[PDB]
Amino acid sequence: DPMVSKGEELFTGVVPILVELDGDVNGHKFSVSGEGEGDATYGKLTLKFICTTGKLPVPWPTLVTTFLMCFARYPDHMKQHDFFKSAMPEGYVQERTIFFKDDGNYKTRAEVKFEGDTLVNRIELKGIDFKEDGNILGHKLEYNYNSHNVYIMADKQKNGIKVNFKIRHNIEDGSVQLADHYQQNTPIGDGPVLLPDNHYLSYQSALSKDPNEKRDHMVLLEFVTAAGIT
Repeated sequence: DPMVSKGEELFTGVVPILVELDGDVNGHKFSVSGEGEGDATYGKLTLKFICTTGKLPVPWPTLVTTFLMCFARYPDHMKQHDFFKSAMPEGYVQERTIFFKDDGNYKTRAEVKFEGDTLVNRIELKGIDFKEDGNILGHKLEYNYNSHNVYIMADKQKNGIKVNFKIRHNIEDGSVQLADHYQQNTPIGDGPVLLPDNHYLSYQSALSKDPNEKRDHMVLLEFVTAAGIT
């Protein structure tokens, strides 16, 4: 299928990644840069993020979903359903509202696209209505991350997809902070894309620290596989 081929040739081996985030949460401004690489054959991403502005005013875990679905591994039988690679190289927009239960919300806009050989994710994040001593501004979330599925449906009126899911962030007392994610993606180009049957992406994420890094940062290892079509 030459449409499938185009995504294949773009993603074949290891692809370098650059992420840039400008953020404002309740007027706490911050920027983050990330670098690493992805190998969509294995659904594997390795990234390190750095707050270039000093202290990150929110927990690193609350930014993981914001900081590359084009690196998911689609099983061979599901390649007709891979919207994300289909939109490349021109790319797609990914927009979210993320509602932290009993606290504020993030609103994000990203563009994901190639800049030469490099796969880039440029993000603007605005958070509003946060509690200054709540879980997020009060830094009460554990530095870890649970596995979740992400359910994808076509958004056919918009030549795009719609994605809905819940993340449960562990809080230091043992409870959980729900982050309800609403998401929409649309192609940046005027070219055609693959519109998928309902399916999901299974995410595993592992957070660590670079023992030689003094700045405020996060090392993220993520495995992403599509499923849910036999």
